[PDB]
Amino acid sequence: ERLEREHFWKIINAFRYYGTSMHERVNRTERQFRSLPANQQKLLPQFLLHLDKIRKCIDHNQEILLTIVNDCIHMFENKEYGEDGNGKIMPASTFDMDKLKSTLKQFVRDWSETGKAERDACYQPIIKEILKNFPKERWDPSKVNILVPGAGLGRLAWEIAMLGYACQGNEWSFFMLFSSNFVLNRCSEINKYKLYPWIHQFSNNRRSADQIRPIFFPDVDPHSLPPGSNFSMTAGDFQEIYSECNTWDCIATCFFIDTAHNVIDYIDTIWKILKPGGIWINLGPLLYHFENLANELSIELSYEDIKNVVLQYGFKVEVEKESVLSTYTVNDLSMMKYYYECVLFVVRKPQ
Amino acid sequence: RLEREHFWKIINAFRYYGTSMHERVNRTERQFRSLPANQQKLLPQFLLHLDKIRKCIDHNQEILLTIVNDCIKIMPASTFDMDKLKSTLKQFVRDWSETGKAERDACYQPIIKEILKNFPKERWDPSKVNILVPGAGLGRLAWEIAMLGYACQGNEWSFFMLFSSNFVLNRCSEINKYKLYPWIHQFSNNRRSADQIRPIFFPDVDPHSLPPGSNFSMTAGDFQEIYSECNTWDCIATCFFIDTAHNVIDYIDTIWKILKPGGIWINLGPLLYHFENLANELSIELSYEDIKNVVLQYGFKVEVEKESVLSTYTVNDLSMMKYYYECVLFVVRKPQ
Ligand SMILES: C[S@@+](CC[C@H](N)C(=O)[O-])C[C@H]1O[C@@H](n2cnc3c(N)ncnc32)[C@H](O)[C@@H]1O
Ligand SMILES: C[S@@+](CC[C@H](N)C(=O)[O-])C[C@H]1O[C@@H](n2cnc3c(N)ncnc32)[C@H](O)[C@@H]1O
Ligand SMILES: [Ca+2]
Ligand SMILES: [Ca+2]
Repeated sequence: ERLEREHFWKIINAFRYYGTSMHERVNRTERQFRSLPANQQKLLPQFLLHLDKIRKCIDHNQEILLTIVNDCIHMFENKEYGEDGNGKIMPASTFDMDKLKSTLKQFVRDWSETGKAERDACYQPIIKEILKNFPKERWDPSKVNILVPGAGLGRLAWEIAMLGYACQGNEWSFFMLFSSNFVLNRCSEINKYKLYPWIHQFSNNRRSADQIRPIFFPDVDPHSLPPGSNFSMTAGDFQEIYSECNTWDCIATCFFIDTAHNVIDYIDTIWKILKPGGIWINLGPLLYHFENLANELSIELSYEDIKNVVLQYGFKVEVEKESVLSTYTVNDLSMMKYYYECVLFVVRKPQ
Repeated sequence: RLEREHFWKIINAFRYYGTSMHERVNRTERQFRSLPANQQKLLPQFLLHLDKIRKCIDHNQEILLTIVNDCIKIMPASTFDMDKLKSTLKQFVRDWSETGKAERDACYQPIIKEILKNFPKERWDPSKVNILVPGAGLGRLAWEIAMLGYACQGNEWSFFMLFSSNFVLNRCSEINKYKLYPWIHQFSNNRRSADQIRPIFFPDVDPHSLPPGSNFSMTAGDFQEIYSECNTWDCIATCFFIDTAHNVIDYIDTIWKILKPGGIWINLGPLLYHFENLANELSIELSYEDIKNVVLQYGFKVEVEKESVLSTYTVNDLSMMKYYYECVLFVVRKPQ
């Protein structure tokens, strides 16, 4: 696990490098603008001032990321990771800078009022299926064990625990784990924090102000879980952490199964660790994460093939809805938006 | 000259399509065969389906070869050029297939309606109205404009597009004679395995059905270099085009220059700046608000402005993931 230590400080270092990276991007824009003919520059007399506002938004974002860094460096479970790693002050990769940008957007989806419409489209259908299958009239929710793999910043798992179910989120990415630890443990005052999740988008802006607008978080107090709640989060590969068979009443995957190198392996795990009679609720598209990465296994299945594999495992299909429309960390003011026609299904492991 | 080097570079890319795509399928096949036998047995049609993909690749390569030959050793083309090739196949859906009609109706019909409103027969002899369509892609919009009787010229920079528009516009008459498989490179977000290999047919109309006395033409080259004669055009119609500029202010300058006094510029599209993420390329990314302020300072008069014109671009209607654009539509007039 010396390589996990190496990976830990690599991610810490990426968090610390955000401002350097983004300030370079803005300096390229200023350089290019300053090389235009003077008369064209005079057509845009607020352009340089707007770059200054972007730079302030960058500094603010960097301040949020250093707060997360400060939080996770001083966590007891992270003492096994060491002093400061190498004596390396190293630049971070662009691949990690892209993950940082996505992580900032994830705050919108999971912990901002701005993301409520997205959560209503993705999380509420899952929560409703849970209420349908484990209704309060017949089930003590505190004895129903629900696992949420790839929980991201944890809002879905948290919402399930708010209803009283014994809910565990699981997440492999340090970007998400550092950030959700910060939100779930430290952000105990509604909308106290702010970030600028769209400053990286220079294209498709209707108004220049849209790029620098803030989002506030958290929209709920994460510590309003009532007494008797049972909420937890685990760190690691879903496929390695969960080895006990016949354990879970429910597994809820939301925009997750297409993260697999091999989705058949996910299906195999979910079958093994569900209790007889347990259910797997899935909602999401099929954007295979490793498809366009060299030296990475990626088995890309159509939804039709996924359902055929699920049926051959012995699962029984109880709910299937195609074309469940949603966005994912959408920028509502952008002139370009991605939409997903997700499939929702509920399948049961036979008793 | 180095333009003939660039020419043969694109010819070679057309000829490398099958090689590049068969290698992609090889990686999927190798990875599937790497799986444990018990997992491969769950999917007894998987390898046969790759074989259908390979047939569709071969059929696409035949089409590309008739395009290249009806335009007149194989070296590895760049990943950058194969992506442009894949996009060109998709462009056939948008411009010359019935599949693309809903897209054309959302993007092309608003432009044509503004042309009809601004050059009505009660005022204009249409055959003397000169309309320019920069970045005409495969030519459908410019062709529709010429079908109304106006003197319309399309202009296109990309050899991928020019080779293909030449094939469609000059060697196609029989409706739906040809088919392509524009979706075979999409392995993600498929509802049904059959959706990846489904065909589209083109052309949905006969391009040689232009009326008598028509005036339709296409030029090859950089819009900003080819059009130097001032005060020439009655109308310039830009559709998903102005975000292709290194510096959109230069496009605005050219449009101002070559419009006649009283002529109009019709624009519809988003602002996805082509060079934003390309290393060592100039890219001035303006908000729409800033583009409007440049247009106002040039002296254009704003006659029409609609934001949030909703459209897709070479959408795969069966895909589980789709891109939507909230386009701006405007019509501005160079004062008389
Ligand atoms: C597209 S995000 C979805 C996040 C969240 N479920 C939501 O809908 O907002 C998928 C998440 O799964 C995580 N992930 C991918 N593979 C994983 C694995 N093998 N084990 C645990 N988490 C994984 C990624 O880090 C990412 O946070
Ligand atoms: C996004 S496509 C739009 C095609 C077509 N107008 C449509 O709406 O379907 C933009 C087109 O402009 C072309 N283009 C980019 N820069 C150009 C230039 N400077 N001169 C001429 N064409 C250009 C590209 O090759 C491409 O075909
Ligand atoms: Ca300054
Ligand atoms: Ca509190």
